[PDB]
Amino acid sequence: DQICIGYHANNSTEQVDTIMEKNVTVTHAQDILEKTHNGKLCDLDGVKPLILRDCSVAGWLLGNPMCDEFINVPEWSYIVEKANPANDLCFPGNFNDYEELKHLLSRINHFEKIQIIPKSSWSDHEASSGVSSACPYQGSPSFFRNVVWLIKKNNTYPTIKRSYNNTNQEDLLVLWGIHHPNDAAEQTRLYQNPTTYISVGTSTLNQRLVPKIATRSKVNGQSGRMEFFWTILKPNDAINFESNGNFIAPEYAYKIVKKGDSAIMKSELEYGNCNTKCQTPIGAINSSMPFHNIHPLTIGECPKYVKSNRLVLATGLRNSPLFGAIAGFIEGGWQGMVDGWYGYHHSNEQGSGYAADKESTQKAIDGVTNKVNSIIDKMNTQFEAVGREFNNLERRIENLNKKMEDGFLDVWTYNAELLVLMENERTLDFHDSNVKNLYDKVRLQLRDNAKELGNGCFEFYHKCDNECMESVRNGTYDYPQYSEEARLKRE
Amino acid sequence: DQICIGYHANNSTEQVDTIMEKNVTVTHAQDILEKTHNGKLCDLDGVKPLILRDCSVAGWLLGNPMCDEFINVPEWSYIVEKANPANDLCFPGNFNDYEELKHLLSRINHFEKIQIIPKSSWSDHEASSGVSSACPYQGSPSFFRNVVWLIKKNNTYPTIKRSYNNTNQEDLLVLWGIHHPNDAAEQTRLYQNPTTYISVGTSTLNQRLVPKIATRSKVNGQSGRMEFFWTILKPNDAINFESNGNFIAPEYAYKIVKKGDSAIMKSELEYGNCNTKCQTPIGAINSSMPFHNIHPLTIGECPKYVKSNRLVLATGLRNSPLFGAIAGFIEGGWQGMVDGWYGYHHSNEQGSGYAADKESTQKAIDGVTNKVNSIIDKMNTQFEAVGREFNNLERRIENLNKKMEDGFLDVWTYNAELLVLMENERTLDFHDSNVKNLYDKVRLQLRDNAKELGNGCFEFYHKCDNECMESVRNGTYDYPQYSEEARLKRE
Amino acid sequence: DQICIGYHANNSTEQVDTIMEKNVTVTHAQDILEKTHNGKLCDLDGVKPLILRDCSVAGWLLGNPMCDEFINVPEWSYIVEKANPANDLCFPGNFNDYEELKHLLSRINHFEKIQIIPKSSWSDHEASSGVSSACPYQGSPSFFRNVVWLIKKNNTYPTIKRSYNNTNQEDLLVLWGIHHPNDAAEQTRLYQNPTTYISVGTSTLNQRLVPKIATRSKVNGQSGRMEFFWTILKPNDAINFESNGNFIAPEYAYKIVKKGDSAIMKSELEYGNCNTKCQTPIGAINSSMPFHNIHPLTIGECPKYVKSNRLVLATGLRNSPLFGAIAGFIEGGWQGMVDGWYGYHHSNEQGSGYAADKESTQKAIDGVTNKVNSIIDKMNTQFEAVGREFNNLERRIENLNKKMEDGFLDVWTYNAELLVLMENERTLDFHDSNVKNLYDKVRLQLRDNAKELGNGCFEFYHKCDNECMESVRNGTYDYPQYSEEARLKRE
Ligand SMILES: *[C@@H]1O[C@H](CO)[C@@H](O[C@@H]2O[C@H](CO)[C@@H](O)[C@H](O)[C@H]2NC(C)=O)[C@H](O)[C@H]1NC(C)=O
Ligand SMILES: *[C@@H]1O[C@H](CO)[C@@H](O[C@@H]2O[C@H](CO)[C@@H](O)[C@H](O)[C@H]2NC(C)=O)[C@H](O)[C@H]1NC(C)=O
Ligand SMILES: *[C@@H]1O[C@H](CO)[C@@H](O[C@@H]2O[C@H](CO)[C@@H](O)[C@H](O)[C@H]2NC(C)=O)[C@H](O)[C@H]1NC(C)=O
Ligand SMILES: *[C@@H]1O[C@H](CO)[C@@H](O[C@@H]2O[C@H](CO)[C@@H](O)[C@H](O)[C@H]2NC(C)=O)[C@H](O)[C@H]1NC(C)=O
Ligand SMILES: *[C@@H]1O[C@H](CO)[C@@H](O[C@@H]2O[C@H](CO)[C@@H](O)[C@H](O)[C@H]2NC(C)=O)[C@H](O)[C@H]1NC(C)=O
Ligand SMILES: *[C@@H]1O[C@H](CO)[C@@H](O[C@@H]2O[C@H](CO)[C@@H](O)[C@H](O)[C@H]2NC(C)=O)[C@H](O)[C@H]1NC(C)=O
Ligand SMILES: *[C@@H]1O[C@H](CO)[C@@H](O)[C@H](O)[C@H]1NC(C)=O
Ligand SMILES: *[C@@H]1O[C@H](CO)[C@@H](O)[C@H](O)[C@H]1NC(C)=O
Ligand SMILES: *[C@@H]1O[C@H](CO)[C@@H](O)[C@H](O)[C@H]1NC(C)=O
Ligand SMILES: *[C@@H]1O[C@H](CO)[C@@H](O)[C@H](O)[C@H]1NC(C)=O
Ligand SMILES: *[C@@H]1O[C@H](CO)[C@@H](O)[C@H](O)[C@H]1NC(C)=O
Ligand SMILES: *[C@@H]1O[C@H](CO)[C@@H](O)[C@H](O)[C@H]1NC(C)=O
Ligand SMILES: *[C@@H]1O[C@H](CO)[C@@H](O)[C@H](O)[C@H]1NC(C)=O
Ligand SMILES: *[C@@H]1O[C@H](CO)[C@@H](O)[C@H](O)[C@H]1NC(C)=O
Ligand SMILES: *[C@@H]1O[C@H](CO)[C@@H](O)[C@H](O)[C@H]1NC(C)=O
Ligand SMILES: [Mg+2]
Ligand SMILES: [Mg+2]
Ligand SMILES: [Mg+2]
Ligand SMILES: [Mg+2]
Ligand SMILES: [Mg+2]
Ligand SMILES: [Mg+2]
Ligand SMILES: [Mg+2]
Ligand SMILES: [Mg+2]
Ligand SMILES: [Mg+2]
Ligand SMILES: [Mg+2]
Ligand SMILES: [Mg+2]
Ligand SMILES: [Mg+2]
Repeated sequence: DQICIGYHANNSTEQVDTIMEKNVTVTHAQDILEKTHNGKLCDLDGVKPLILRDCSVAGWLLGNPMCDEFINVPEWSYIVEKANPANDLCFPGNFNDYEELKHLLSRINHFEKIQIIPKSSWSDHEASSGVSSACPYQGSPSFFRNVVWLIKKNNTYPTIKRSYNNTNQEDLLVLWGIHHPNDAAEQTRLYQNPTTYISVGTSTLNQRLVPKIATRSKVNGQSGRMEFFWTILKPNDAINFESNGNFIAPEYAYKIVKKGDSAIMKSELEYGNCNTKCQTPIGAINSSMPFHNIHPLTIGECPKYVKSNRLVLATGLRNSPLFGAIAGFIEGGWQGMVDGWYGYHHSNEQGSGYAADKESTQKAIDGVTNKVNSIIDKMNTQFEAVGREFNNLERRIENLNKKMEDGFLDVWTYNAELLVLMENERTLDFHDSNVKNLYDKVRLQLRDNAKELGNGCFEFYHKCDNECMESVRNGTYDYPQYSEEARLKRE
Repeated sequence: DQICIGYHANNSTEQVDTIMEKNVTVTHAQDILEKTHNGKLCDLDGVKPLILRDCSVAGWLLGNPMCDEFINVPEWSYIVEKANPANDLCFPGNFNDYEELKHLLSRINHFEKIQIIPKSSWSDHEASSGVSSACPYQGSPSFFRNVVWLIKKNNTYPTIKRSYNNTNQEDLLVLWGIHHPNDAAEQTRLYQNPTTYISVGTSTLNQRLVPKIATRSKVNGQSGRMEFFWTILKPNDAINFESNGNFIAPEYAYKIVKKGDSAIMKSELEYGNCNTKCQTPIGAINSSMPFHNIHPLTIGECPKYVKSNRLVLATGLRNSPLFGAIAGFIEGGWQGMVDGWYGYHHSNEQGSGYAADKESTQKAIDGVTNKVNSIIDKMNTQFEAVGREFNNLERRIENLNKKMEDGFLDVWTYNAELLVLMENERTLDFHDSNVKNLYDKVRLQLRDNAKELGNGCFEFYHKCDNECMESVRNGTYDYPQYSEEARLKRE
Repeated sequence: DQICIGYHANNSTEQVDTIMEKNVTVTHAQDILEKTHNGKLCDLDGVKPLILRDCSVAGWLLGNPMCDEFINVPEWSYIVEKANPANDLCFPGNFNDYEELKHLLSRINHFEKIQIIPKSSWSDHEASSGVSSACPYQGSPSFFRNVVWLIKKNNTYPTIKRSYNNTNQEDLLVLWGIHHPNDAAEQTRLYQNPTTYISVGTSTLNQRLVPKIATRSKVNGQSGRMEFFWTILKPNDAINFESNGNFIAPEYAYKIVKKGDSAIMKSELEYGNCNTKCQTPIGAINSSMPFHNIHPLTIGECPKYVKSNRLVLATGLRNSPLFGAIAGFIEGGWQGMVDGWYGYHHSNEQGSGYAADKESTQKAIDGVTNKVNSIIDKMNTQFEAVGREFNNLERRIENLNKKMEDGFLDVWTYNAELLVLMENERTLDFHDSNVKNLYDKVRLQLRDNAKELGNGCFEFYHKCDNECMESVRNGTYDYPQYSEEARLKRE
């Protein structure tokens, strides 16, 4: 008759890592790292993204004629611009403070376009003749639809004095522009005044623009240039224009009607016809994992991003092919014990089999489950990367922003990886200790009533029925009832 | 007669956390996290803060007339500005490079105001008539006291040529300004020259300002604007002004007399009449704790800021209501053992009581104390947040600065929390191991002379007096003297 | 006859630290921290650094006459500028966007200087008379060699219209400048036109400069100023100048011929005549260590920089002068056991000596080696600091960049230090556990055949020859063959 202490083994191949050993096979693991994505741009929680397919943000906001998909645009979840989209400023020039505007856009989900200075209301000043072949609409020359290019009416340009005063209670995005022509010939040909200005004044704005007349290498067919400016107008303020030439004038403005906090993603992808709660520039994520490795930029309810390739937690114990039990004086595990992690095996005149010591198994699974939840949550708060854009003379800042974004990504990846390494090692030792404590509980019930074999087994000197066995498993073993019989069986 | 191994228990309710178990009760803990603050603005190490109550920094430095608390200002420890203080630039306009000046101010504890270009010395140029109702002093119109608004004297404005050359050996903060009027009417009404300039030139400064004359939505009663500029003048340099109108001229300048490295705090609080060595925008800290959770911005000798809500270290052991002793084969602790952490209990014909195994207790308290000091100090060097201000077109930078400040705050909070979790678990196992080692020391002195009971106790076969007991506690137990008697008592 | 379990000890003094104990002596350690440097500026992987000894980058690029070491400059590995180098802009002025250009330079290893607008080709416009004593060449007045100071030819300055169109397929760095004179006298004395401009236009550039004529405190003998500008010209674009005075004109430009990604180091050092694979501003590094503490800025294949003063890993075990063996029931180590870490000592009628239990020793050294490699590599990816420069009105950004660089340096130093502390403690406990497991393997072979002494030793009841000893070391010990003899020897 003999009773044995041992542990669970199965046909698992799941491997884990520790500081001291790589590729150790465990009966049970738990992967915590999402590695796949649908590779599609999807609606975010129903709400469809504004995919400015070939248009740029500038070509959307000024109303490039090739951008007639976006003249009136529904509330979007996130915006998707290409890398080098074709339909940018079609008439050459620059957009002032472009990046700080894109930044404003990251925190806006709805514009309502409204007419503020109607095209007609220019009675002097021909306002239907500012038109260029650089900006063709269906074959014939055109211009940025939300702005009007004023030129001389009957060889005269009376100094303009106009004013708009914000209502709606919303904030209003207004845009305007100045023309830098190619030479004094065109200066007088178009506005006739040899030297002109534009004065824009709100409560917080005081500018005086003046056209830089110069010959320039022509791009897109044009040697002139168009400088554009923007501003946010408070719910009850006046914008107050004045100018005697070269004035590009606002016709339409944007109401900022809902500030719902989104992003501008750079992706070459097209819309994908899906919903998801988590989007990345290269695909969407459907996952309960606490971590992913898909892409640093996300939007939605998302896993924490880390740079690992595998992130697997041990939960079970070292699976047979620090303390003294597992793969120790107990050489291997019991394929035959399925109902628990640690337990007993008995042999006697009647029976032979396995009984898992539950409630020791159960204490183990509570500790492991707590461990895992504590890992999933202790990193609840990791660095979330955001997209920030910089122009060609902000290279220092852009580099600093890069080094910063990346330093945090590296730090959190180290943290996650090393936490999982250290806790895999502690978890395997925890199983080792639970098995050793069970063996040291069985030994000390039997003392001289059985021979301690050395391999986790106790050979009984007296004979031990299934009820005597179960008394040992119970922890209620009457040593004196077998004192006598065992004593005798000693020689 | 029986001797028992066991450990200390008390009536503590202090709880701690580990990775695997939450809310475990220990005989002794040590909280390391400050959670309270006096909620007052106090003198920092005696030195009283400059609380610009309703004034803004700009309204202090240019000398708004409503800011006549700060015309001559004593050395301050730290400065306290409100959020939207009423007494800013009372005559509308803007302050050039405002934030970079506030940044300079963060590293300055004393200004000495000195007159450099006295009001009188304008002999042409009426210098007592630049005055506005926008800036009222006690009912009647006034102006920024440290600067003088020059207007035409007898329908003439001779081009100004003035020069100041720094002495004192200190650095000097000089301020000036230009007026942008509302129309050409007021341009000639005040300076009479239809078109004017200001040229400011030091060794490192070469500027040409020109008034932007334009009609603007009037705020504070004024449709004109006042642009202000500043500069630091080296101890032996010349500032060298020239202008034919619209010149706001420096009368008083600041000597930077002591650069003692402080901050500008944003708080709505009023002075509190206290001293302290650590100040936050929402209250002061009196604490020996290594960490606090009061506020990220501090000044002084301060605890490290973390975002935790509780941060408690285990020092004692699991308190009764991995190795095999505590809450193991030894079911509970001894309320009756007060003089140590681990020890013995004996029963015999004479006595019954507890004796703490000191020097095992003492090795434990040295290890725990070292552990704690190493925790307190290994985080000696955490990220210290500073206040940085940005205007409405630096939103990208401000956001980057936010994400950065916060990423470090999150990383150090994770570090502290997880360090305390891991070391609480190791500390409890350390107590478990000390108890098991004591039991394995007592067993191996007695071998067959006593029956190993299973519950931390040894039932003696031979009889054992208080001196035999103390020989076992000592570690000097003569097995052969009782060989015989015990052998016999075996059956 | 007696067999004993024990462990290795030597005459090592190497100390390590753990969370609970400082200055513990181990048989074997491994320092992982480089602490020395040759204190020299060396060729980086053969490629010699451009050491602009007394010249500044500006004085190199515009061609200060005192900078005639750098008129034609070989491909460099890294650049070395002093702190306040004497030969900067010798004629006073400023260099526009200086820092963003230095930033461009950090990613460039070769310029090829080429003439684009030859000095002769000015036929009107005296182009050999722009010369100043501020910029002396060998006693007599001179000027920036790569740029030409055009002045009036025969009391006339016909408006300049020039154009260069990039070829070579490379990117081209072009430089130019404007003169701000001291008064209208010198304005007409030099260019004769009372009011002048410069218009620079590429595809992406549209500027109109205008000389600010003002009297200024003269430095270096000059009261005038020279503002310089730069730009990168795309491989097929036109730069297109026009101006009627005050024009400093490009003669030579730079081809960006190889973009090999380097740095600009600030050091007062001179070239040192050496090669190395790792350079710091204060010296070079020759080291296999994974970490160094020399300086944060490095270039090459370099160790990770941390701020520690010592970073030593335990590999061996606690060296004699948690589990129950080392410095426990086994009081000390065996100077006499050299061939392994753990082993046996035997005494009998024939022999007396030591036998290391190899393959237990070997399992230990595999685990320790893996531990160390995992430490060396898990921090493969640490923050690499880069040098970034800022001017006197970028103090906020510079401070943010400082706090950021430093926060990462502090975080990685904490990580390394605490990892080494925790793993030193685990490594010593790992040795403790290996010794205890060996003792618990020997005990359980012998059970009653030997008396368990208490000090790691087993006193045999039966007699045990070198072959019986080796059967115990083997793990193949026949208990029944000595059952009888030992039984008898019990009394
Ligand atoms: C234009 O902005 C002005 C302020 O410049 C607004 O003036 C207010 O108008 C309402 C009546 O419509 C009055 O109750 C307030 O007394 C006015 N405030 C001030 C300071 O005068 C005006 O409402 C705005 N008008 C439009 C069409 O936007
Ligand atoms: C502990 O284990 C034993 C049996 O494995 C249970 O003890 C009783 O044993 C006596 C004689 O040994 C029998 O007459 C009883 O019928 C057994 N009772 C039962 C309910 O099995 C004992 O109950 C176990 N303890 C617990 C809590 O289950
Ligand atoms: C004004 O700045 C000038 C330099 O522009 C200073 O000139 C020095 O004056 C002292 C005598 O007072 C002489 O010893 C030095 O030779 C002068 N240096 C130079 C370069 O000329 C002058 O001290 C300053 N004066 C004031 C009142 O501040
Ligand atoms: C170790 O413990 C014992 C007593 O608990 C001390 O040993 C001596 O015991 C003998 C007989 O057992 C007595 O005659 C002595 O008087 C005891 N001496 C003393 C000073 O108590 C022994 O001294 C203890 N060792 C130490 C260092 O205190
Ligand atoms: C100057 O830049 C122009 C474009 O402004 C280049 O023009 C091209 O020249 C080649 C022939 O030399 C032609 O094959 C292309 O058709 C031209 N492109 C265009 C848009 O016209 C020109 O090569 C450049 N010339 C120099 C000397 O750099
Ligand atoms: C295990 O250790 C023993 C000896 O230390 C080796 O066993 C044999 O012992 C018998 C009698 O005890 C001798 O007749 C043999 O000559 C021994 N054989 C050898 C090769 O030494 C035994 O071989 C050892 N096991 C291994 C794998 O080396
Ligand atoms: C196991 O071995 C090495 C790491 O030690 C690795 O190349 C390998 O991929 C790991 N196992 C499998 C099945 O990939
Ligand atoms: C203005 O237009 C009318 C016809 O509409 C014409 O009579 C007149 O001559 C024009 N004025 C000028 C300066 O050309
Ligand atoms: C994606 O997860 C969501 C649960 O939010 C659910 O719509 C769906 O079952 C998952 N898709 C697949 C293929 O499992
Ligand atoms: C103990 O239980 C939970 C955490 O498990 C928490 O809500 C509770 O506050 C903790 N105990 C006390 C006394 O607050
Ligand atoms: C200047 O003032 C005097 C009186 O002080 C007067 O005689 C003279 O006419 C004034 N000059 C002008 C242009 O008004
Ligand atoms: C605050 O701590 C300081 C010691 O620096 C001391 O003035 C004072 O005793 C403490 N205040 C209270 C209420 O304990
Ligand atoms: C050992 O003691 C302290 C740290 O506990 C330190 O001053 C000392 O330098 C360490 N040892 C040596 C040999 O330096
Ligand atoms: C131009 O130079 C020639 C001599 O080279 C001279 O005849 C002529 O007078 C000069 N023109 C002027 C305006 O000085
Ligand atoms: C420096 O290390 C390199 C190996 O890359 C080698 O040239 C040399 O042996 C080392 N120098 C010294 C003094 O050891
Ligand atoms: Mg088993
Ligand atoms: Mg198994
Ligand atoms: Mg696009
Ligand atoms: Mg066994
Ligand atoms: Mg107890
Ligand atoms: Mg207790
Ligand atoms: Mg205030
Ligand atoms: Mg017991
Ligand atoms: Mg030893
Ligand atoms: Mg040793
Ligand atoms: Mg130098
Ligand atoms: Mg022993």
